[PDB]
Amino acid sequence: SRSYPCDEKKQNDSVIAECSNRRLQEVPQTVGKYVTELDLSDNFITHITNESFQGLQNLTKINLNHNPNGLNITDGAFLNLKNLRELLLEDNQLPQIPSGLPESLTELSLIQNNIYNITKEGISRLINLKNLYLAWNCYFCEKTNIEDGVFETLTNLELLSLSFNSLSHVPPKLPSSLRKLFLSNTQIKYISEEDFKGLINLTLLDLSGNCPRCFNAPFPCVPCDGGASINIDRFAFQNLTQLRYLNLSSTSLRKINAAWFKNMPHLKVLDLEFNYLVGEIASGAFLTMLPRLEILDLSFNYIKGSYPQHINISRNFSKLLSLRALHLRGYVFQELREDDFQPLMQLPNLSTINLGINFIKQIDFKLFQNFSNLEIIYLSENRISPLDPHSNFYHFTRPLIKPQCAAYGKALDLSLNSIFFIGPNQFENLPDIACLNLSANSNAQVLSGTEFSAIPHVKYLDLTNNRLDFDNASALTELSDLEVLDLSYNSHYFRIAGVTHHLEFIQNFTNLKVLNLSHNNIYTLTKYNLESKSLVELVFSGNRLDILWNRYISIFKGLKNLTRLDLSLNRLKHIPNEAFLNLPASLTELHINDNMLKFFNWTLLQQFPRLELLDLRGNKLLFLTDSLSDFTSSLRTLLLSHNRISHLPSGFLSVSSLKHLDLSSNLLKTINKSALETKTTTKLSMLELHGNPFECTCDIGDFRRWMDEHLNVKIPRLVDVICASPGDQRGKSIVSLE
Ligand SMILES: *[C@@H]1O[C@H](CO)[C@@H](O[C@@H]2O[C@H](CO)[C@@H](O[C@@H]3O[C@H](CO[C@H]4O[C@H](CO)[C@@H](O)[C@H](O)[C@@H]4O)[C@@H](O)[C@H](O[C@H]4O[C@H](CO)[C@@H](O)[C@H](O)[C@@H]4O)[C@@H]3O)[C@H](O)[C@H]2NC(C)=O)[C@H](O)[C@H]1NC(C)=O
Ligand SMILES: *[C@@H]1O[C@H](CO)[C@@H](O[C@@H]2O[C@H](CO)[C@@H](O[C@@H]3O[C@H](CO[C@H]4O[C@H](CO)[C@@H](O)[C@H](O)[C@@H]4O)[C@@H](O)[C@H](O[C@H]4O[C@H](CO)[C@@H](O)[C@H](O)[C@@H]4O)[C@@H]3O)[C@H](O)[C@H]2NC(C)=O)[C@H](O)[C@H]1NC(C)=O
Ligand SMILES: *[C@@H]1O[C@H](CO)[C@@H](O[C@@H]2O[C@H](CO)[C@@H](O[C@@H]3O[C@H](CO)[C@@H](O)[C@H](O)[C@@H]3O)[C@H](O)[C@H]2NC(C)=O)[C@H](O)[C@H]1NC(C)=O
Ligand SMILES: *[C@@H]1O[C@H](CO)[C@@H](O)[C@H](O)[C@H]1NC(C)=O
Ligand SMILES: *[C@@H]1O[C@H](CO)[C@@H](O)[C@H](O)[C@H]1NC(C)=O
Ligand SMILES: *[C@@H]1O[C@H](CO)[C@@H](O)[C@H](O)[C@H]1NC(C)=O
Ligand SMILES: *[C@@H]1O[C@H](CO)[C@@H](O)[C@H](O)[C@H]1NC(C)=O
Ligand SMILES: *[C@@H]1O[C@H](CO)[C@@H](O)[C@H](O)[C@H]1NC(C)=O
Ligand SMILES: *[C@@H]1O[C@H](CO)[C@@H](O)[C@H](O)[C@H]1NC(C)=O
Repeated sequence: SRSYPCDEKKQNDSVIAECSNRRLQEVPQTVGKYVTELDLSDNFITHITNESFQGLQNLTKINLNHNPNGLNITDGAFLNLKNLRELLLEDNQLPQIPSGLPESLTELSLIQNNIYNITKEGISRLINLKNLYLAWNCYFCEKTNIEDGVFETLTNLELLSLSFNSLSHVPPKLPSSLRKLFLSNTQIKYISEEDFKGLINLTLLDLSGNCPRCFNAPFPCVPCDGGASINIDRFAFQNLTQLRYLNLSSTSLRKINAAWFKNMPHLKVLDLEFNYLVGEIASGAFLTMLPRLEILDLSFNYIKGSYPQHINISRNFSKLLSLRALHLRGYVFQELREDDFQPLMQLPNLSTINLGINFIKQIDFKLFQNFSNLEIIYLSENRISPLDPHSNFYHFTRPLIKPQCAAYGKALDLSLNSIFFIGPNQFENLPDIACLNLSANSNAQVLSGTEFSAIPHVKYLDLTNNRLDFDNASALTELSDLEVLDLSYNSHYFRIAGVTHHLEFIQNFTNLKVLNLSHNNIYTLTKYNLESKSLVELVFSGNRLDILWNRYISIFKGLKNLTRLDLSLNRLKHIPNEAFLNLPASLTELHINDNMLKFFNWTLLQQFPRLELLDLRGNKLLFLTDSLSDFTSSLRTLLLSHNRISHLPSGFLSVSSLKHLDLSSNLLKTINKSALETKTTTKLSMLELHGNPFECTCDIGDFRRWMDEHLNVKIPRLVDVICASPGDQRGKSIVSLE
């Protein structure tokens, strides 16, 4: 009773089927009639008829995106499905909206299609529709033909997205129940008082990309004639009292009318990126009309040809009492003084200040102490010196600073700047910084224990992509509370023959939990051993453990409390038995992937009683031990993908703790009865076997019966478990055979 070709999983008593990216020519008739959600996306399906979903009467959600990776849908093909609530038909090259859609539809997505006419024959009958997506249809068809009153009968429509279409004007006769109206990149150059007549429950309005400021856009960008901006009438948003989100990004706006926000007391998010509002930032009457605004974005509003000495922030900025995040990227100015940010120091909830990509040469860092609740100071891509159609295409939605860093406390990001060395006055007059990012600064500082004395409570320090010298035993030891140190891609700049690398600084830390020394080109150590009582995770990938491997046999033996160790990309051909035995016994996860290991001594796993995860992927191993149970009694996950293993030993499954065995992309031709003969019951939950040259002859029948007898062992990617021989069964799955 194993499902094929879908990976069926019971989620909240509703069986879902994941049949995506499986190279399916047609809709499969081998799907259980009890499934509710079906995902047939990224397949080569070309035709949809009224017999495709025959028998599956409990289908509440159908996904047919990117088919074929156009789609021919007959009239009333989905009409038989009386329980269909969600239908996704994105990127299907549909010329028109499918006629005969079921009335029980609540969410319809027709994004990235060739739909030029929005007619009543395919839309008006769908009165239960709550969400309607019609983006990227008549994008770059001179204009989208919207039938007058096509959305009138949809009295339950809460979301209408007509983005990236040649609309030219807001469609009239829209339902009053509309909560979110998306009109981004719609060529609507004029907004009138009558355009949004009866939208009293409208909480979101997106009018971005209309008369745009072309700044490295991922989609075509054509500005309005004569540098014109979007023409919004004085009383256009006078009836939208419940507006919370207003997106006016890339609208070439030069002046903001404060009268727009007179009847908008709940406006929480205002987007004004890619405009020409430098004058509005300096005076702005509209700043007094936004008392409940929490997110304000005025990024990339710079004036061409000018690089002002200071940022001109209006005193009216003090009237944004609810402000939490201020985004001011791309303003482009030379210096930030304490007096420039005076109208922001009294805002009680302002926790995020985004000043990235501003080319600031010097900052008066004492001004940050003047703030009350600052938690994120993002200053990346500046000049500080020593001492997807479902995406937000204008606002930076991803976390400015990594969540694992910001969780420790006050976060300051000084990455991609001109701090080529840590000056003596580098961090003076700074708040109590708990997260610091000095990444990609070409920093060649010879660390000695005094550089971070002004900010000694840094718990997460990111020093990636620099030329730092940390050979001194006192390096970084002034950060007594340091928990996470990131030194990835650190190329030493002052290498001493009998000194580099000297990792003695690590043992001084009483609370260092995670150390990342990846891609540091560590081929020699000098006190050669690494010791630490608090270290839990060490990343030593992209180093030269092959050159090191008898002075470096017990290299990580002193890390008595280490649970995670990454030894990938070290060019290891053969790990010495004495060196492997001297690895920390406390290890729970060991990653020796992407190396060149020809042999692995499985007997050595006896000295690691807590080892649950063993990663040996991307290697050249040919043999497996026939008595793995005699060496381990805790190994829950064993990853051996992309190896040269051609035979599974007798009783390899007969280790009890093993719940995940990955033998994909190997050289296994067949799984014989000796390897499957288990007297004791196995506890395996997942067995990956795709990418193997299986012989689909009578020899594979023994393993075929084991798959039917053991339905608890989930085998993923059944369509990728391909037979190499014979010519008749070549290409077919091992589950589809006599
Ligand atoms: C102009 O400005 C407006 C306002 O900021 C932007 O509107 C946002 O647009 C994006 C993209 O269309 C919306 O993002 C999507 O939201 C969906 C709903 O999420 C909410 O609800 C769930 C619970 O149902 C919560 O868990 C969640 O926190 C939210 O509160 C998500 O389902 C979407 O997720 C899917 O897509 C993303 C991106 O591919 C994936 O990363 C996810 O894994 C997932 O597959 C997505 O997040 C956003 O909600 C809109 N805001 C509002 C308030 O509606 C405009 O986009 C912007 N215009 C332009 C052109 O930039
Ligand atoms: C230098 O080395 C360090 C240490 O290895 C790296 O930092 C770690 O990077 C990994 C990712 O490579 C981080 O792990 C990820 O954490 C995410 C957030 O975790 C929170 O949420 C989960 C629940 O979702 C909680 O359990 C957890 O406690 C946190 O609250 C997760 O979302 C990620 O999960 C995804 O990947 C894993 C596989 O890795 C899947 O199993 C998941 O299903 C999911 O897809 C992931 O776990 C880790 O947190 C980082 N540690 C620190 C200390 O920051 C550096 O990135 C590295 N530097 C460079 C330049 O490479
Ligand atoms: C410290 O600062 C550096 C530099 O700003 C941070 O590195 C940056 O991290 C982000 C997020 O991981 C990367 O963005 C992503 O890049 C990929 C590839 O281009 C893209 O596909 C994603 O959509 C996204 O934009 C960014 O490239 C990377 N920058 C560099 C130069 O490597 C780092 O994360 C910061 N560290 C902490 C602790 O916050
Ligand atoms: C649909 O689900 C119900 C249980 O919710 C079940 O009784 C019924 O037989 C199912 N019908 C089909 C056709 O699967
Ligand atoms: C600040 O945020 C809290 C919620 O975190 C809220 O209760 C409070 O009213 C906000 N203060 C102001 C002045 O907006
Ligand atoms: C805060 O800034 C004001 C000037 O804007 C200054 O007089 C005051 O001393 C500063 N206080 C601190 C603690 O930085
Ligand atoms: C190493 O650091 C200590 C402590 O700051 C310092 O006294 C010493 O001079 C440094 N060593 C070298 C070689 O600079
Ligand atoms: C091991 O590491 C954890 C996390 O850093 C720490 O809390 C614990 O005290 C350490 N245990 C010993 C015995 O050193
Ligand atoms: C494993 O290592 C031990 C020494 O620790 C050695 O005696 C044994 O022969 C090795 N086994 C293999 C298969 O190399």
